[PDB]
Amino acid sequence: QPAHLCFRSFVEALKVDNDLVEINTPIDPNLEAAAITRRVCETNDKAPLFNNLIGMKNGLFRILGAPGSLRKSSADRYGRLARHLALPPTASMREILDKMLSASDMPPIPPTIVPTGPCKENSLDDSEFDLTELPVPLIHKSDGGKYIQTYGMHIVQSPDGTWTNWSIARAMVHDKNHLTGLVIPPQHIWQIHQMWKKEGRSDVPWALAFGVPPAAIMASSMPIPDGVTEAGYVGAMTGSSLELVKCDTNDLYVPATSEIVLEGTLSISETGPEGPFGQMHGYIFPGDTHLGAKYKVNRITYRNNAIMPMSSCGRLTDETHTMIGSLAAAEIRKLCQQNDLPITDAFAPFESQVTWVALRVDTEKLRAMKTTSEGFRKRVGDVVFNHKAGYTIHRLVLVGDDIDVYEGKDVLWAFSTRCRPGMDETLFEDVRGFPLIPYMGHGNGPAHRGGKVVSDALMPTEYTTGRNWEAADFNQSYPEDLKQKVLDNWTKMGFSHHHH
Amino acid sequence: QPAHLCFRSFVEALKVDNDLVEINTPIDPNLEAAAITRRVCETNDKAPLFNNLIGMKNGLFRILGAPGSLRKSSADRYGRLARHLALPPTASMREILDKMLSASDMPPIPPTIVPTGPCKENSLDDSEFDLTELPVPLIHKSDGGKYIQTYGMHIVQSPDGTWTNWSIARAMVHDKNHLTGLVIPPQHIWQIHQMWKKEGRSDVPWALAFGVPPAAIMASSMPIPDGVTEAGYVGAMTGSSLELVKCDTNDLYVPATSEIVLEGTLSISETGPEGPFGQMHGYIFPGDTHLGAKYKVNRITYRNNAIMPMSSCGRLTDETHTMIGSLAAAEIRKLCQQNDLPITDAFAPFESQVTWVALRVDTEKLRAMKTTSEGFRKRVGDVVFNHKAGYTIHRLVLVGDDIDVYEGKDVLWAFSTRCRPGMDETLFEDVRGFPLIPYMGHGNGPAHRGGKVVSDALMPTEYTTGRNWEAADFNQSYPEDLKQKVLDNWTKMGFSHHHH
Ligand SMILES: Cc1cc2c3c(c1C)C(C)(C)C[C@@H]([C@@H](F)Cc1ccccc1)N3c1c(nc(O)[nH]c1=O)N2C[C@H](O)[C@H](O)[C@H](O)COP(=O)(O)O
Ligand SMILES: Cc1cc2c3c(c1C)C(C)(C)C[C@@H]([C@@H](F)Cc1ccccc1)N3c1c(nc(O)[nH]c1=O)N2C[C@H](O)[C@H](O)[C@H](O)COP(=O)(O)O
Ligand SMILES: [K+]
Ligand SMILES: [K+]
Ligand SMILES: [K+]
Ligand SMILES: [K+]
Ligand SMILES: [Mn+2]
Ligand SMILES: [Mn+2]
Repeated sequence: QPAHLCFRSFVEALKVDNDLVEINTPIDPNLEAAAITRRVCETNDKAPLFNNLIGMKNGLFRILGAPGSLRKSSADRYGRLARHLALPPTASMREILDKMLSASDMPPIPPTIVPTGPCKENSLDDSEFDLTELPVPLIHKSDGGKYIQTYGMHIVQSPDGTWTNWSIARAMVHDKNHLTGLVIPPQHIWQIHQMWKKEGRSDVPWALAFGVPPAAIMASSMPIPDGVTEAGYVGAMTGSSLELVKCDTNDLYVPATSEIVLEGTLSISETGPEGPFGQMHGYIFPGDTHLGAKYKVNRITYRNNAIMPMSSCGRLTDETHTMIGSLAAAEIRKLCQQNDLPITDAFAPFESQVTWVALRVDTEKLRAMKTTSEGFRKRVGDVVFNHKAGYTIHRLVLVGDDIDVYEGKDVLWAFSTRCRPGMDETLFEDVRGFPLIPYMGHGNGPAHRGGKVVSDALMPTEYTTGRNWEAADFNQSYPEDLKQKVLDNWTKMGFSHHHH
Repeated sequence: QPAHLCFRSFVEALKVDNDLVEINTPIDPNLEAAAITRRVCETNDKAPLFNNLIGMKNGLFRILGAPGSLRKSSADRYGRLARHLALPPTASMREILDKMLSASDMPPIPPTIVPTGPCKENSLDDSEFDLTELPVPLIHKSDGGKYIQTYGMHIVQSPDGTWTNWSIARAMVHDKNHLTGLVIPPQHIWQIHQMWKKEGRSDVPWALAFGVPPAAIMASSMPIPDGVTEAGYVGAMTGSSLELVKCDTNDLYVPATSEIVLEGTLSISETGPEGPFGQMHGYIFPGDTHLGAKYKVNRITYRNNAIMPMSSCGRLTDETHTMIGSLAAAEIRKLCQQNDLPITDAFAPFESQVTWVALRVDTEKLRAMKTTSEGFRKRVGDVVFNHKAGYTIHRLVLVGDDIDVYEGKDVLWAFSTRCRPGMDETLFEDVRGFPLIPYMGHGNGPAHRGGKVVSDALMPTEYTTGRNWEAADFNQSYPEDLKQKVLDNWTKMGFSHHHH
């Protein structure tokens, strides 16, 4: 099976890439696995594969940390992500995001049902497993539970059967046969839950699949449109129909090569304590537990020698930055274009803790609109902040064509020098806010509303006659022939490789 | 002479430090010297000493570029600056700024007059020099003149004789015997100029000394208080009285070891074209010339084998960041403390193009004030933005004790996650603005007023009961004994020096 279609093959690919460290001595799931992974993420090291996890029994489970985190070199910085998608390991962010967007104007390729797969190699019924006895990690010392679910895919379907959603949402062990987790608006798992709660007749049939096809977990982390079944979008993106097997205890379908599958229900009535969790902005508020959604597990199926992927998330850089931010930015780029806005590129700078998105403007097109900053900021912010794709993002930074939005240094330069505080900004208080940001849910104002801004880092002539400056930098302040002479004599004179 | 007291000795020190590249083949002052220096500054390379400058005659002149720029290693990042001050080359920013502030509660040590010095080795009267014939650099391709003055010290004295100011302000060659330059409020050269213009009787006696004692050029770049003679402040800082010689054509006094001295007058009546200049925010606006102040040169004196220091300024990182921003931040720290504000540290993040200052708050003291964000932001911003030390700074970011304001990554983290846009900010429109920032002088609003903000990145409990989070990072989310085990087994397991 190809790496992008089979998690087990993806793990091989990381090895082959010299991007894996296999740890075969005993490692404790209580903090140690996550501490090693945290260190990896903070230093862009190789992904850790914990083959000897204290508490692993009967095949459950090994852990792969940092599956979507960064590599140290510039040349293959995003290689782990490229390996989710069959792209060369040197792919740029633009190329990765374009791949993730490509299925948006293709016909879906619906999945293919097969009779069995590796995820059926082992099973545990409802008298044989106990989720408190598995080697579930404690990821951060102050977490409110052991977070089994940081990189699996929840599968729920609308009551009418017409939409099956795949998404990542956190969940922790509640007791031997239940989880609690986040299920919050406007997320699709919440939207589908609401449909079942209005029908009122039953709990939501559910599955949670860990170690799914890498291309599937990327779509699971992306805000593709309402009503769009991720499996068909991934099929179109990859050019292949995904192979799914039916659950044993319900009629949902899971990837055939899933490492571990939980089958059960998401309650339409019950809740239980959930959180706190150290997360994507870099914080944990010890003791802030809240009621979350409650899942009942009826069955586990799993591969021989199953591997659980884990995100040890928090401060830079991990999956909560590389995937959540970048994939939201991709969708925002498309949304803006579909609303006739002259946006060429979008990215969530890591330096902003993926709370900003920088939008690169085609300023030739802007000039033809014959508009002003106030009007344009309002239009952009109305489009983005009124849409689910904009949910996580609290500051949009508009930049002209000279800025590479994938380079945070350049975004910061433009923001700091081209956007006058106050005058060049529009605040949005009557939009949905993202409560997870500390200044929202632990801040001075409403946790769920407002706190958003469009910051215009377009200069005045960019709306009228064109850019009227040159940068005071080596690139722009010296002629080509001089630059090349400098470069060619650099080591000669006495001063100081692309791969490294 | 010690390095901090004599520029010629400072140049030796850089060599000795393996922090100099001597270029002994011909280099063109038309762009080439500045392009090499620009490249140095963008890559934190060794400082260039151009010993064979095309157009050098009769000893005028060699060029040293990048005198106050950064070194590549973390361990001696600020070593060039430390070498201006007799500090170890590993000194921290806190230590450098503390040294620069130390004279603020010491008695001045006034300078000592000596009969001669190296700056008198050669002279050119007013029939022997022509400033258009010297190898003055063109620093950026679009500059409006050849900027002779990027790292010398202007010397002007109040009409009553009681205040002699030393400061850096740019100036370019106008004709054979005149310069034009910036002389703008609230700068001390402007304040003294105004005193002479109100008296109305004569032009301002002036000298411009290049290659002055390094400790003197640091004070020249710092906003020490109105009325304070820099020479006595430097004397106190260094513990020694500076040796000065009298000018030949006026009664001002210049450092004895100055490399090059211009003597003449700053007009109280005349102006001439000045600029544009590629500068500290990273821009040049080709063609934006304005009238500037006009200087007449009557005499040149200089050392044998004189060296002119040059700042090839623009995008990160050069003297306009390391010195202007850091030294302003130092003064702001002191100002805040003298106004009873609980500020421990201040720094202008390079990532903000030195347009922000981050202020670290002693939150124990804040808690005892029993105040609120709105009130505290207003108080801080009134103090800073109403003072000359705050002139260049358009955003103040308040952070708690966990943030190291000298680390831009941490400032950006705090700003992005702890300050709710709008609600947690106070805009200041009725304060002096810094017109050099593009969004000011080339922006949508008044060039000289407003555009300032205090952004409060203190969390709510920091005002009341104390920090209520822990970071989701390796440092804070794992116990000490576990962290140390991870570190001690890191290379063992398979993962990857302080000087490198
Ligand atoms: C890659 C990734 C994604 C998420 C999450 C995680 C990772 C590693 C973690 C490690 C489990 C952390 C959390 C976390 F990142 C939480 C969060 C909540 C809302 C929006 C964005 C982020 N998690 C997650 C969460 N979303 C929650 O609702 N709920 C969640 O708990 N997302 C983001 C989510 O997968 C995307 O927003 C996706 O678009 C959802 O799919 P949908 O468009 O089909 O609803
Ligand atoms: C280190 C340094 C400092 C400056 C300047 C430069 C350097 C390398 C350059 C390369 C010549 C560029 C320019 C430039 F940075 C301009 C500027 C203008 C106002 C405030 C801050 C910065 N320059 C300069 C300028 N000031 C102008 O007015 N006028 C100036 O032209 N400063 C900053 C200045 O030295 C400090 O603001 C200092 O506090 C002034 O001394 P004072 O407090 O005694 O008035
Ligand atoms: K999704
Ligand atoms: K703007
Ligand atoms: K000064
Ligand atoms: K705040
Ligand atoms: Mn969806
Ligand atoms: Mn002064």
